[PDB]
Amino acid sequence: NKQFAVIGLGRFGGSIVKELHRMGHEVLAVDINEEKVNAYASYATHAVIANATEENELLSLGIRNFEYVIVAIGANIQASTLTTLLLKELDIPNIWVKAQNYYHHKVLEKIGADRIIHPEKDMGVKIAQSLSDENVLNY
Amino acid sequence: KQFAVIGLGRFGGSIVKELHRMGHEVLAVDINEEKVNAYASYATHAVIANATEENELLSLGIRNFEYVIVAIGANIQASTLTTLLLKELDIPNIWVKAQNYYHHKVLEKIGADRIIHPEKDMGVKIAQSLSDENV
Amino acid sequence: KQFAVIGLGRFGGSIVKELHRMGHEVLAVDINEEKVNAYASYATHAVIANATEENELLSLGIRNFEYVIVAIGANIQASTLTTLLLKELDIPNIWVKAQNYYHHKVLEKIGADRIIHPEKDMGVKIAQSLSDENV
Amino acid sequence: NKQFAVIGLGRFGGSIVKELHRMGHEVLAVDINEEKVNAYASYATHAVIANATEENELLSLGIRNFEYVIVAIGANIQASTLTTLLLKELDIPNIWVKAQNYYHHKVLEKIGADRIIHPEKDMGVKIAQSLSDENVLNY
Amino acid sequence: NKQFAVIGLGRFGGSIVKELHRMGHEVLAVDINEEKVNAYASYATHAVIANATEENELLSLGIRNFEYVIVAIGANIQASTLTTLLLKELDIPNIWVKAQNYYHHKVLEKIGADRIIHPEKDMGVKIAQSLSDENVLNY
Amino acid sequence: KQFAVIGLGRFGGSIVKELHRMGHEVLAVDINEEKVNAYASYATHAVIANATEENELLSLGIRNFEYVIVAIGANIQASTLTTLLLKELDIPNIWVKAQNYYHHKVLEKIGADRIIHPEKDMGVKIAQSLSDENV
Amino acid sequence: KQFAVIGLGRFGGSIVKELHRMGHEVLAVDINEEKVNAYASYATHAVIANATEENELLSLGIRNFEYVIVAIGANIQASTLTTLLLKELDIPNIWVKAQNYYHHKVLEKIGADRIIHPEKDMGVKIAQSLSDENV
Amino acid sequence: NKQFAVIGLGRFGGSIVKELHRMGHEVLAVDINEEKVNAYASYATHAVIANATEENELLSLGIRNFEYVIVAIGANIQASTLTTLLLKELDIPNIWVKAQNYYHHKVLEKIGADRIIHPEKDMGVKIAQSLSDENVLNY
Ligand SMILES: Nc1ncnc2c1ncn2[C@@H]1O[C@H](COP(=O)(O)OP(=O)(O)O)[C@@H](O)[C@H]1O
Ligand SMILES: Nc1ncnc2c1ncn2[C@@H]1O[C@H](COP(=O)(O)OP(=O)(O)O)[C@@H](O)[C@H]1O
Ligand SMILES: Nc1ncnc2c1ncn2[C@@H]1O[C@H](COP(=O)(O)OP(=O)(O)O)[C@@H](O)[C@H]1O
Ligand SMILES: Nc1ncnc2c1ncn2[C@@H]1O[C@H](COP(=O)(O)OP(=O)(O)O)[C@@H](O)[C@H]1O
Ligand SMILES: Nc1ncnc2c1ncn2[C@@H]1O[C@H](COP(=O)(O)OP(=O)(O)O)[C@@H](O)[C@H]1O
Ligand SMILES: Nc1ncnc2c1ncn2[C@@H]1O[C@H](COP(=O)(O)OP(=O)(O)O)[C@@H](O)[C@H]1O
Ligand SMILES: Nc1ncnc2c1ncn2[C@@H]1O[C@H](COP(=O)(O)OP(=O)(O)O)[C@@H](O)[C@H]1O
Ligand SMILES: Nc1ncnc2c1ncn2[C@@H]1O[C@H](COP(=O)(O)OP(=O)(O)O)[C@@H](O)[C@H]1O
Repeated sequence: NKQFAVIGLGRFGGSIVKELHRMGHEVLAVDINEEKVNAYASYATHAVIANATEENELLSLGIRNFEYVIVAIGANIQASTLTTLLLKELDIPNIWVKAQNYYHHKVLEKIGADRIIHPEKDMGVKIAQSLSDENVLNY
Repeated sequence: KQFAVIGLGRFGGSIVKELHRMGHEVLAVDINEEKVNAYASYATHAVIANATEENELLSLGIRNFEYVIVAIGANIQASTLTTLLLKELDIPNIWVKAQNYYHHKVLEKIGADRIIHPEKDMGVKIAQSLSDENV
Repeated sequence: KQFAVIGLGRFGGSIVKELHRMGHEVLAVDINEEKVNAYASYATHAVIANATEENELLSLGIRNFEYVIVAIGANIQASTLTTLLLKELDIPNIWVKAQNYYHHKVLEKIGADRIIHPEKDMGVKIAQSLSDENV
Repeated sequence: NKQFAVIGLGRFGGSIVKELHRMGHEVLAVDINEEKVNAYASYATHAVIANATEENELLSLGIRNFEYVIVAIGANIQASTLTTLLLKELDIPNIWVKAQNYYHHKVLEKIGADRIIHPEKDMGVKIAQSLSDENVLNY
Repeated sequence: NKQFAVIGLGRFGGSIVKELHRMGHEVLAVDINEEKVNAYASYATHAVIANATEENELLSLGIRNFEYVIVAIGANIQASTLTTLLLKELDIPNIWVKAQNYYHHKVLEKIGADRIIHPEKDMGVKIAQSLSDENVLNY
Repeated sequence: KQFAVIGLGRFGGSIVKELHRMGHEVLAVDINEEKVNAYASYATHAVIANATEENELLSLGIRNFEYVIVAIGANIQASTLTTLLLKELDIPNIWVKAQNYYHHKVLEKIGADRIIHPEKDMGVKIAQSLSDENV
Repeated sequence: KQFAVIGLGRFGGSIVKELHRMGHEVLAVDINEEKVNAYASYATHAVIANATEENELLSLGIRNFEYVIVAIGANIQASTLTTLLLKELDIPNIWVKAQNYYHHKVLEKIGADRIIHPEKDMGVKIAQSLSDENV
Repeated sequence: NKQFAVIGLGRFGGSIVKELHRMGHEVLAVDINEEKVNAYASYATHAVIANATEENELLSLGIRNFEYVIVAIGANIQASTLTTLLLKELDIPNIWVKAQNYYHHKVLEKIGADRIIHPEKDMGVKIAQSLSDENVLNY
């Protein structure tokens, strides 16, 4: 109960919502855009329309009660940092954030983010790893 | 054995740097010299080249590699043309980063052996990373 | 015998109108209803459809046509994906308007039987039209 | 001698220059951009860098001495109409102009253009014709 | 009856409508924008909302029946030239047009405009004249 | 007798050229050298100067003119400041081109003896020009 | 005694809120209703009005105030016209926020008793605030 | 010696540099733009051209040795927050920052800024105070 919450349902965020659901996990999916919230209705325990930067909507959401909260806001560094800021204020156990660039990463580190994700770069490392496995582990 | 990465953006450059760290040799290539220089220290050989040019593909020796990764980004046309050419050279394993849905669809019909979607794929990784929290 | 034009822009719509004037039957198709209506009076059948969707391609019956013209413009990805699909249906003659050089290059390797370049092609027409001045 | 002149060396204009050259015809190729003029050096009797809207450069060019002058200016209705305007003033026997749209066509008709070309539409008719030939002429 | 018609009710056009009305003249005021048409309701015999570039609306307007028609379209060279083009087709006795610049002037001359107005420059001459009068006519 | 035009745009330059044609002497001034040169042949003296600078106004000798025309355009602030300064120098006749309604309103309270509105004013001219058709 | 603030931006609204906190009565005014509402709870009376309109200035009763602050921002013309009008009403103290140098220059010649430059002025405050560190 | 440093020489920053100088205080003035640095040459002990967001240039500057450092970067929230971030890393005793808006303020609070300045609002309070003084203190 109330273990995972994902804010920002783009390619990255919506993808963790789907995988979680597939794995049988309950998940809180949120976005400011309603068309996005309706797109993940069949995958989330609860899919709410909310502005993550709004300190009150965060309360109506009950976000203070989640062990992990993922901020997957995309090309909006401000909404992303602001949200992570409020989350850190609600003392959320684990806040993971998708970073847009170096600058964003630098502020997130000090803003409270426990883990920063750089999709492009990070996948680059995992692809390198798969390549190595193909030969090293020989297969 | 052989590894070749075409397109040294955040995705492509990252795989070159990782392969290097993991003690692997890698051919790094990009049409932009500035990109090639940024990864020269990580690749066995870093070469400036337009991957859509067959002649540049041959002077490159790309046909001799076991795995070639197409990491072209925004230039979707170059990406699909490049993988079309690599397919003609019968490269054993051609992996391509997909820009979008239509792109993925052409790539699968074009001969891409593996199609990568950084955002989506990383998303699944994070979900699985999230579960392991109680493993 | 059968003629099918996908993409009713200036180029595509024009060919539909001409075929009609020349007493030929033609299937007109476009993803945009507004475009489909604009040529409804010129085609035997004008249908709204996304040419990249295999199911819409089948409910359309496109596989039964002798000549299919892909006149998608700016959406280069839809254009190449659409011709890739038509090729799977073994359409006898698939003619495609090329947006640019890379586009032409993928199209030729993809199975386009004829590649049209309005600007260039019309340019040759005008030159030949210019000479005839003294013929 | 001095039969054809092409102003505007884009896909359309450069293409008539090439075809003319292939057919053994002498041609005057002009453009305001030097990189364009250098690209058609091996196809034109003479390739000059000039602003077709400049009334003087038109004289230095000797354009008044050509039977046919093609205005192949692209996405610049103003430069296109202006040029055709000056050409009509020099009393050029035949002025052909590539039109961008309906509006452009309407002004060109009254401005002096003897023939208006709409590449996209016009090629559409010729493609229809080729299709008909495939079946009608049976081949 | 049906002597003057003004198309384009901006500062320039609306001003001739007002002056005409003050002088006791009947005037046809037209504009595509309704807020403009409503602003000159108390000054024009008839104030209609119409697109001057639309060949049909020009007929519904009855513009073919006016001795003078003023095209006072502003920063829209295309709508301005297009309108003057249609007007010249309806064989209007006198078509006066406000020109935006040199290019516009050049096309209007050939498009049919009987008189071209350049507010800024033209007023400049009249101001020079007033200055001269102050001293020469001594007053 | 003395005439001075500040701001050589279409409006201001035009009055300088007309005064010249009418055999009158005129001081032409503008902050932009390019504008000053364009009218150098029409003015007795064409000087580059920022009309808002009192010192440049004095080295100019503007205070000795009977009529000074402020034809600054878009820079409404410079326009009103310039006329404020000319008023301090008690110039007998200061005529100013108004950019808009608020501008006209400040100018009248500031000391502008005549406020010109090219668009509106020309509009009245045309209406009167229209009537004379049957005079 | 009487205080009137025209223009409820960050600067103007702030002074209204402070005066309120300090137990002072204040007339808040702005052409934008949304701005007027935002400060309705802080002013004795918050009124929507265009400060450039003499009639709205009279129905407002502005002429009865000892201090009137013009805090119009970007609309420099409204700002100078408004202070020009207040000067006609002989308001004892008219303080105006200056947008820039030319603005300050017109304002001083127009009758502004005090000209405020938030950025500059606050800058001096901080410097003096910095020194006091060792006082 | 090395007491005050001001980064960003706009209206706000340049103004504290001037006042400090007038009061006989030594001050370090810095900006990325050279024309700005040259404008405050006669007011600062030292006026250097540097990118405050560059971690190295901050070292060449010797900023680690100042009791107070003012970040007066204007309409560039990113450069402003980034700089304050590096400054907080160098453990500067007092970092004051000009905030552009609420969002900026919120990040600065957590980023390390010891004092946040909102020129417009803050001056508003001081103006209110001057008004009160006029009457209350009666003068
Ligand atoms: N303040 C916010 N609160 C909640 N969700 C937001 C907020 N701002 C943006 N979002 C959502 O986060 C997502 C942005 O991630 P993004 O990568 O841009 O989507 P995509 O990958 O499809 O382009 C969008 O679905 C957007 O609606
Ligand atoms: N035809 C081509 N041949 C070789 N490299 C190319 C070609 N087209 C694009 N590239 C390279 O592929 C890379 C794509 O990464 P990209 O996503 O566009 O930049 P980024 O990852 O920083 O956002 C670029 O560095 C680009 O120079
Ligand atoms: N996937 C698709 N399936 C069917 N039609 C499409 C598809 N994508 C684009 N089109 C249509 O192809 C036409 C291309 O003509 P276009 O050049 O883009 O407009 P225009 O010729 O006026 O400049 C458009 O009318 C567009 O709606
Ligand atoms: N005033 C001018 N005089 C001469 N040439 C011009 C003028 N204006 C534009 N051109 C040229 O006409 C051509 C425009 O045709 P265009 O279709 O835009 O080129 P492309 O097909 O490659 O996009 C360009 O080569 C341009 O430099
Ligand atoms: N096609 C058109 N048909 C009729 N009126 C038009 C057309 N296009 C523009 N107008 C009108 O002509 C006027 C433009 O003159 P303008 O100078 O731009 O107004 P203003 O002086 O207030 O800026 C506007 O009132 C506009 O609505
Ligand atoms: N402070 C000033 N002192 C002197 N001249 C000025 C000042 N400010 C602007 N000007 C000049 O006044 C002229 C105004 O004419 P303008 O309307 O702005 O250009 P245009 O008439 O071509 O549209 C410009 O040439 C400008 O350089
Ligand atoms: N003519 C006017 N009469 C009364 N109030 C006005 C007038 N013009 C502008 N204002 C008001 O003055 C205020 C100026 O503050 P401003 O700086 O423009 O916004 P902000 O302080 O948020 O940046 C605005 O709220 C505006 O509505
Ligand atoms: N990264 C940076 N490092 C140092 N100085 C900077 C940096 N970014 C901006 N600045 C400077 O800070 C100042 C911005 O303050 P600003 O308010 O915009 O100036 P102004 O008040 O004249 O508009 C400018 O002088 C700018 O050059």
